[PDB]
Parts: sequence; C-alpha cells; structure tokens
Amino acid sequence: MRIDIVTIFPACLDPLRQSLPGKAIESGLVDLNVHDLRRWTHDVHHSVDDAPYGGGPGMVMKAPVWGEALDEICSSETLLIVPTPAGVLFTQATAQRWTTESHLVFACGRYEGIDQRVVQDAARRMRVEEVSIGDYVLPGGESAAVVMVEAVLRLLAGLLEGPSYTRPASWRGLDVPEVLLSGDHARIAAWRREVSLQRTRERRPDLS
Amino acid sequence: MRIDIVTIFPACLDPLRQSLPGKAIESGLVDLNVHDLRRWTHDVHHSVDDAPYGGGPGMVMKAPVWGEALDEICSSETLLIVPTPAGVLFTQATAQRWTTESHLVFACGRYEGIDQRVVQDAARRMRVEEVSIGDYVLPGGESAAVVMVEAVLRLLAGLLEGPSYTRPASWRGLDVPEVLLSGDHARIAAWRREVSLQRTRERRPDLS
Ligand SMILES: CCCCCCCCNCc1ccc(CNC(=O)c2csc3nc[nH]c(=O)c23)cc1
Ligand SMILES: CCCCCCCCNCc1ccc(CNC(=O)c2csc3nc[nH]c(=O)c23)cc1
Repeated sequence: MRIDIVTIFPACLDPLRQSLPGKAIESGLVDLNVHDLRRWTHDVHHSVDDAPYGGGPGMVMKAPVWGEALDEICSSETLLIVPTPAGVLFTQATAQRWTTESHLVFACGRYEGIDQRVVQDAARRMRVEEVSIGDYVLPGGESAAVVMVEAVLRLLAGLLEGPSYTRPASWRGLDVPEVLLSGDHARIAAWRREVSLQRTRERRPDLS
Repeated sequence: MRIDIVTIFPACLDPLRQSLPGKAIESGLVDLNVHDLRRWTHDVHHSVDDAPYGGGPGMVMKAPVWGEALDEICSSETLLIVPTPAGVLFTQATAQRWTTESHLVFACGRYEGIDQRVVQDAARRMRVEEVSIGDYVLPGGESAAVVMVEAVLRLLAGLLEGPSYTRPASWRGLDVPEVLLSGDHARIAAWRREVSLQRTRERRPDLS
C-alpha cells in the first residue's frame, strides 16, 4: 500500500513512524510519504489560504495549490480521502475496506477547510471520500489522518469490549472476578459476553 | 490548565507541541507533561504487561504500575480520563465541559488495555471518565488523547458545515455559487443554511 499525506504541518504525522505504523512501513508493506503543501505554491509568501466568498470567519484553502499537488500525486486508481467535520463518520468497516486500496491520499485541511471545487474537480478522475472521525471540532485534519492511518495499518499488520484483569488476584482490596480463576472455558466466555452486553446497554445502547 | 499524559510511547504526543496546542502551552495557559509509564516500574525488564486471567488474546497492563503512577500524579481535584474502545463517545459537549477542569490526566493504554481495577481504585478518590473517540479500533490510546487534547486546547485559545469557496471565481470550469458574489448578507445566510441542511440529511441524517 502507498499512502500520501499532504499538509501544511508535516511534523504532525511523526507518530506514524513509531510503534505499530512504523513496523508496517519499515517492513515494506506500506510506502508512507508526507508532503508539505507549500512545495506546490509559486508566490513569494507561499500562501495556501484566502478570504471566503460570501464573508465569514477565518480563511479557506485555495483550490489552485491543492489542484497542483493532487495533479502530481494522484492517479485514476487513487482513493482521495478528505478529512472534514462535514464528512461521513469513519467506522471499523471503512478501515477494513481501505486495506483493499493500492493508493490512499489524505488531503489535510487547516483554517476553515479546503475550497469545495478541489473535491469536485478530483471526483472527475478519481474516487473521493469526505470523512469525519467524530462529533467534535479539531483545529485541522492531521490528527484525524493519524487516527485513520493507525486503524488501517493495524489491520494490514495482522458489542463493547468487557473488562480485563491480570496478576495480582487481589490488589488494594479489589479481587479479580472468581469466574476468571475457574479454569472453565465455557462459563468464562458466558460471563465475558454477559458483562459485555451490560456495558453496551449502559454506555452505548445504540449498539444493543 | 495542567494536563498529564502517561504512556509507554511518549514520542506519540509530540504533535501537541506544534501548531494550535503548542501556542496555548507556550503562552502559560496550559501546563503539559508527558510521562513514560516505565518510570514507575521496579523490575529489571521494566514490564508493564502481563497475561490475562481467564485466557484470551494478547496482554493486559498491570494494575500496580498504573497504581503507582496515578498515586503520584493525581489529586482529589483531578479528572482521570481513560481512552478506551469500551468508553462513552467523546463529543463537542465533553470537550467544552473539560475546559472547566483544573487538572486532566490521560492514562493511555496499549496491548489489550489496562487492568479494570485501576479505574475502580481511582474512582474511590477522583472523578474518572472512560472515553472512546469513535466506532473504530486503534492500536493504543495516544492518538485518541492527541485528538481529545486538540479539541479542548482550541476552545481555550479562543448541522454539518456547508461548502466553502475562495478566489478564483472560475477554476477548471467550476464556478463559485452566484449567491456568494451577491453582496446580499441575508440570501447568503439563507443559502448556507439550506446547503448545510441538505448535506446533513445526506451524510448524517441522525442530526436532522
Ligand atoms: C475565530 C476563528 C474562526 C473560527 C470559526 C470556526 C467555525 C467552524 N469551522 C468549521 C471547521 C471546523 C474544523 C475544521 C477542521 N477539522 C478537520 O479538519 C477535521 C478533519 S476530520 C474531522 N473530524 C471531526 N472533526 C474535525 O474537526 C475534523 C474545519 C472547518
Ligand atoms: C493478535 C493480537 C490480539 C488482537 C486482539 C484485538 C481484540 C480487540 N481488543 C480490544 C482492544 C482494542 C483496542 C485497544 C486500544 N484502543 C484504545 O486505546 C482506544 C482508546 S480511545 C479509542 N477510541 C476508539 N477506538 C480505540 O481503539 C480507542 C484496546 C483494546
């Protein structure tokens, strides 16, 4: 898998060179490239942002600079991912589906986002996905791209989860559930499913 | 605000020293400390993980090492945050509420998570929150803590969003909507609300 990430903050993708992602990249499974969006600008001040049409707060990322960067990095086979608070929610099924892709391109935005015509122009030649990592507001899309790449890379390398325990059996007056010390595989699996259904009902009832 | 993050991978929190978070930290608003969990171990091999009771895949983070680290860093006023796939979903309202906290402690887990008795023992003296950033699986909680800190720090420093546009008015045969060039504040706001309702219905109908 070839992964390209375009951003005004390349240093923010540095966690992808460590731990699980780092291993996958070093072992030739993944070819990861981080690019500074300013390398495609032609002006003296390397500007990437301009004032929005119709007024509004902040700045908007210019379509011609994104258009040059994507023209160079993308092909007809590329899946262009645009992290955005207005996208569809990223899920485990999306992470699983993206392991089947040959080339993923993450266009990380800052300011108030990227001019909408970049994605419309990209959609004429390649598949585009506008994706949110959740119902909260981030300063940019770099940390969302890290999250998305980590979910995809761990699937390449290889109800809510219930509680887990390890030694000691008693710690600060707190005992490991007696069932986990039974040796009985069947009642262990039954208890884990039971506490997993219970935690799901309390914390995420939408999942049952 | 004082923020402490405990992890076996301190380098994975390096994006918090750049951009928006970096500014907030440097300007004395936020006091950020990253700690290596191995600094509280006493064994020769600095082990943080052990085999799970009741069998299962992988390893579980030991309660005594987490117990020592939290005993030193936390007080009765501390809000202990445990990033976990089994937690409640992180939202904008949570990010807003956490700006009111004096001391936030993020206990980042690796392997299959942290022994459950750590949070039960912590809940005897401090407020604890078990939080997920979304319905996808990550290799650990460092990138989820980055996401959570970035959402909180941007609120300190200061329906789905509709499309945005900037110069030029025509780019690759794609024109900026005529309404955004009208000068008419009222029909601009009406059009933006309209395209925002439309995008919400298509991509996130659960929000209306
Ligand atoms: C005083 C300055 C003006 C501030 C006005 C802020 C109003 C909100 N503008 C919308 C906006 C918010 C955040 C972003 C950056 N977010 C991401 O790139 C992002 C990418 S994926 C994602 N997932 C969840 N939430 C997210 O914010 C994101 C882009 C546009
Ligand atoms: C062959 C090795 C065995 C693999 C078995 C994996 C089965 C799943 N175990 C549960 C588990 C998954 C991920 C984690 C690490 N995740 C986070 O720390 C995390 C912290 S916040 C969060 N939000 C969404 N998703 C997340 O995964 C997280 C911890 C326990």
